[PDB]
Amino acid sequence: MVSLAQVRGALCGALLGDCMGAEFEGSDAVELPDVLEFVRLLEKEKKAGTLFYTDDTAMTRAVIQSLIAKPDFDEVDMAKRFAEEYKKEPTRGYGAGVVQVFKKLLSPKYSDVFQPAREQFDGKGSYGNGGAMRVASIALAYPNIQDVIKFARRSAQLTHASPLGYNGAILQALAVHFALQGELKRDTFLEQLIGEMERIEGVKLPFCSRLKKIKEFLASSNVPKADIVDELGHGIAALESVPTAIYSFLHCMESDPDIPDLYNNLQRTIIYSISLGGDTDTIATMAGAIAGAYYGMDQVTPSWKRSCEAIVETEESAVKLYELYCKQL
Ligand SMILES: [Mg+2]
Repeated sequence: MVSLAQVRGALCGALLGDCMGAEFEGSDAVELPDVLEFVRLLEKEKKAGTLFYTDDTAMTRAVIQSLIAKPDFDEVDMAKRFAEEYKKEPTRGYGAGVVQVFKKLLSPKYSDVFQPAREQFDGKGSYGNGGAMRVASIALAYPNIQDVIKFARRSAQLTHASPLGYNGAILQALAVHFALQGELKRDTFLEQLIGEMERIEGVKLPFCSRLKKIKEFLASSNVPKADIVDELGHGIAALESVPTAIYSFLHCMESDPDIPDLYNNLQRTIIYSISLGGDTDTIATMAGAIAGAYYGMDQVTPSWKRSCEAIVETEESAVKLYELYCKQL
């Protein structure tokens, strides 16, 4: 049985990843000393809540409020919350055309809540990671894997209608789902994900191909960050960020010689994620969600979490998601 510590851990890990990754976003190369300096300063900062969250958390909050209000999953409700959240705080960091989806949802001219997303990228749909960045809560609320898959997909399709976008969301949700189930071995976890993605996807199995590359990298020694960036990616594309977040989580189950030992696994996961550069708040928010689900609140340290905008509201929302989970059993 999943614990409240795991549900809260996952949401706080997501929040930490967003808030701490945000300042580094877009850096083609990050200097790890800069990340470690930032962490040391953060820990000494007298004022609380100085790190603002981005679109990743804004949309996460909307997902959660929808699930709490409509526990059987209501995509119409969820789309409305996405669009209303954007309208309230439009400058949180939305990109890759996604605001056109919200503007169409807000207009009276669209009645099918999936149609705006289908029109993106000249009718091909978005393959960005915005579906995946906000999906962890689906795995926290719904214990049944079939529900996780179908609701991860539908929640993602509200904005991301390309199979790369929505299958990236499914993969992220599945990573959280399997991380909740207890102590894991890396290869077994990867086979769990590969087995599901083979069926879901089946160039033909792009996520499966990246997961197999992860397995190869974990079996290798001394893997430079540059090889991870080159082969898995650090981009806004779901295919170039969801596997990278999974790799970051699995890598950080063990010590990293470049990250001081005083950091716990979850802290290491966030630091390592950010150190890969690129889309740092989304890769760290996704890796942090998985790590939080796995290690729980015990590794969410006071000095880190107090730095984040909306930490109190996040911790409270976990209790309501946990209640949903319990009702599902
Ligand atoms: Mg963001």
